[PDB]
Amino acid sequence: SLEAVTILLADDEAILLLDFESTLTDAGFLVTAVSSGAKAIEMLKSGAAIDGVVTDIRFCQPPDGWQVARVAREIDPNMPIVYISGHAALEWASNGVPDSIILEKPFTSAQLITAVSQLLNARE
Amino acid sequence: LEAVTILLADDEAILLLDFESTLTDAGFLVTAVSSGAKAIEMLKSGAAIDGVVTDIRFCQPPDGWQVARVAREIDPNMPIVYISGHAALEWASNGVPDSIILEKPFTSAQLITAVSQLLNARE
Amino acid sequence: EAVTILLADDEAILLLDFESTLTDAGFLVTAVSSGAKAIEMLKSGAAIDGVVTDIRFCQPPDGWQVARVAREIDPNMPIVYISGHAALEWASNGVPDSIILEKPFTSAQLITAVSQLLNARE
Amino acid sequence: LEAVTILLADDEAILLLDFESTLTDAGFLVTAVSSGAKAIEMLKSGAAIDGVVTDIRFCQPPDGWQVARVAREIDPNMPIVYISGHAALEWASNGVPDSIILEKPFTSAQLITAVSQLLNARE
Amino acid sequence: EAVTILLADDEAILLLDFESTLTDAGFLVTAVSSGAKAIEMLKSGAAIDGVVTDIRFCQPPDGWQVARVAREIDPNMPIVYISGHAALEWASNGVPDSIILEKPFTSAQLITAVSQLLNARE
Amino acid sequence: SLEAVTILLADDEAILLLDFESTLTDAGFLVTAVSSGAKAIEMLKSGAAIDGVVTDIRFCQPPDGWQVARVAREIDPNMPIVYISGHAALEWASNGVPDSIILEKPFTSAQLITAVSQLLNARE
Repeated sequence: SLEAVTILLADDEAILLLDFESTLTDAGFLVTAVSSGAKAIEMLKSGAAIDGVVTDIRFCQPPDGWQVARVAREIDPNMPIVYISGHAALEWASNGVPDSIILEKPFTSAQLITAVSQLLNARE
Repeated sequence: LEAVTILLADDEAILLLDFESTLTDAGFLVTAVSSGAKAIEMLKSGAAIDGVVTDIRFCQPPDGWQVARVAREIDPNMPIVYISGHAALEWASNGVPDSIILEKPFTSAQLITAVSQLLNARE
Repeated sequence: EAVTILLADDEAILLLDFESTLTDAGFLVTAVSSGAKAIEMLKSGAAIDGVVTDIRFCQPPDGWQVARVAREIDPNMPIVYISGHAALEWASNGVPDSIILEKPFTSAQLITAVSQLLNARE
Repeated sequence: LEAVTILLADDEAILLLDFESTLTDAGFLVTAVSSGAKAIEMLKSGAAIDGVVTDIRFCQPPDGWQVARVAREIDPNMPIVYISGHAALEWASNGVPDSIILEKPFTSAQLITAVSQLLNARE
Repeated sequence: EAVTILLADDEAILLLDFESTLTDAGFLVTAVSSGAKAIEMLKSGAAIDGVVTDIRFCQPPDGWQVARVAREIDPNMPIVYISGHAALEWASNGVPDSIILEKPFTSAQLITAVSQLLNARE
Repeated sequence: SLEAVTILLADDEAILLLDFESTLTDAGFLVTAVSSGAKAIEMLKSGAAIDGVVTDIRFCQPPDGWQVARVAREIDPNMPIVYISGHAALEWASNGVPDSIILEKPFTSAQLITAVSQLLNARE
C-alpha cells in the first residue's frame, strides 16, 4: 500500500511465525505471513506490493528459502532479503543472494528489525 | 551536551507528529518544524542540532536540498536523512555525501535505524 | 538459548540504564562494574555474544584491554565502546570493526550498534 | 559500447596530461578538457561518458560541483571523482552522493583505484 | 608460494587478455575455457585464492554454479563475475560479497576487483 | 611534500624492503624506507610529512608494528595503515587499529597498491 511497508514473512512453525509477525507489526510493518516457500513464491508472483522478504531456509517441502529469495530478486533486483535459519548459516556463503542478511537462531527482535530496516533504507 | 537533538522538517503535520513521537520514544529530543525556512532558521540560530531529517520539498522555497547544505556548512559531519515521496532521481544530483534518502512509506523503525546508524558512524 | 551481551560500566546509574535498554530489546545482559570483572567473565568460558564497554574504569585494566581480551577469545566479537572523554583515542586504540559511542547517545543508538554488529557476523 | 570513457576536467595542463596518460595506460579512453564549461558541453552533447573526474574549481564558472550535477542528471549512477587542492569542507555540503574526493597530491594509482572501484560498484 | 586466480572464459582472445592483465599484476593464473573445467580444478584440491568467471559458457554448468562450488570449498572465496549479456541476473544468482564486471571493462577494473576482494579477507 | 604522497615503509629484510619500496615508487609514491619499528616511530614523531604507513608486525626487537600504527594514529587519526605479515594475521583482530588493512604473505604488488590507494582515497 501507499501508507505502509509490507513484509512477506515465510516461516513453517506457528509459535515463530506469530512471534516474528508481531515483532514486525510492532515496528510498524504490514506483514503477509505464509507457511511455505511455495506460498511465498505464489505471493511474489501475484503482483502484490511486497517491500521486503523475511524467509526460512528450510520448509517441509521444496522450494526452499534460497529459491524464494531468487524469485523475489527476479521481480525486484533491489528487494531486501533476510534469511532466518536454525542451524547451518554457512550455506549462505554459496546460496544467499547479494546484499542479503542471514540471521541464525538465537537472535533478538532488535536484530530482526535492524536487519529489515537497514536493508529497506539501503535501497536509495 | 546532555541530549541528542534531531531537527525534523516536514510540511505534512500527521507525518511530523508521527516521526516526532517515534524519535522521542527512541530517546531523541526533537525540534519539529513545518518548513525548510524554519529548519534553516533553527540551524542559523545556533541551537545544538545533532542530526537533520528533512523533506525534500515544501510548499515554498527553500527546499530540503538547501536545508541539508546549510546544515553541512555548519557541521560537515551532520547526519542527514531526506524524506521524499518521489525522488531518488533527484537525490543522485542534489543530495549531500553520506546522507540517507527514505522514500515514503517507511516505518518508524526505518527512521530510527537511519538516524542512529549515521550518528554512530560520526567522526 | 539466548543472545548475551557483556556490559561494563563503573557508574551504577548508567549500567542500569544501558542494561534495561538492552534487555527490553531481547538481549540477556551480564552487567559488570569493572574492566577486570569483564575480563574475568570473558576468560571463564561463559557464552558471550557481544561486548559493550566503557573505556576508563576506576581500577585497571581499561576498556581498550577488555576489547583485546574479547577478540583473543573471539576474533569476530562485536565490540561497542562507550566514552565520554577522549573518543579520539579510538583511532589509535580501538579494535577493527568496532563502534564507539560518545556520550550523549540514545537507547536507539546503543541497540542499533549492537544489533548491526551481531548481524554482520552472518 | 566497445570502450570505457572517462571525462577528465582540470585547468592545470600538467595535471591534465599526467592524469590522461595514467588513465589511458590503465585501459580507459579519456576525453580531457580544461574547464567545467567544456566538461558540461561534452556531457550535454550526448557523448558516451562512463565516469567523470573533475576539479572543483576552474578559472571561470561553472565549477566542478555543477559539472557533477549535470553528469548525475544525465546518469544518476555516474561515477564522480572530485579533484581539489583544498576542499573537503566544501565537499561535505556540495558533493553528490557516493562520490570520491581526492586532495592534491595523489598518485596515479589512487586515481585509477578510485575510478575503477566506482565503476565496479555500478548498478 | 603465490596467489593463484582461477580464470574461466570460453573466448580464447578474452581469456588470453584477462590472463596477461592478471599475471602482469603479480598473480599466477589457471586459465580454463569452461565452467566444467573450473569446477574440476576447484574440486581437485588445487590451491586457488580467487575465482574470475564468465556467466555463460558453451557447455553447462554456468558461472553461477562455478561460484557456488568455489564457495562450498571456501566460504570466503573472492568471486568476480564477467558478463556481457544479463548483468541483472547477478541480483538473483550471484553469491554474497561478489563483484560483477559488465563488458566493456578495463584491465584496471579487473585488477582492482580481484585485489580488493583478496584484501578484504584480512 | 606538496607534489608527492609519502609512504613510511617499515620492513626488516633487505630483499623485501627494496621489493615493497620499488613497487610503491613505480605506483607514484615517495617512500621513506626504514628497517625497524623504533626507526618508524622516530620518523613519525619527527614532524616529517607522512601520508600513509606500511609496516611489518614483527621486527628484530620491540616496538612491534602494532605499536608503530598506534603512534601513527596519535599523530594523525585518519592515517592509512597497512600491516604486512608473514604468518599470524589473526592477531590483527585484537591488535590492529580501526580501518586498517592487513596483508598476509603471499600477496601481490597489485594488492599492496590497491590497499594503500583505497585507504588514502577514503580519507575524505
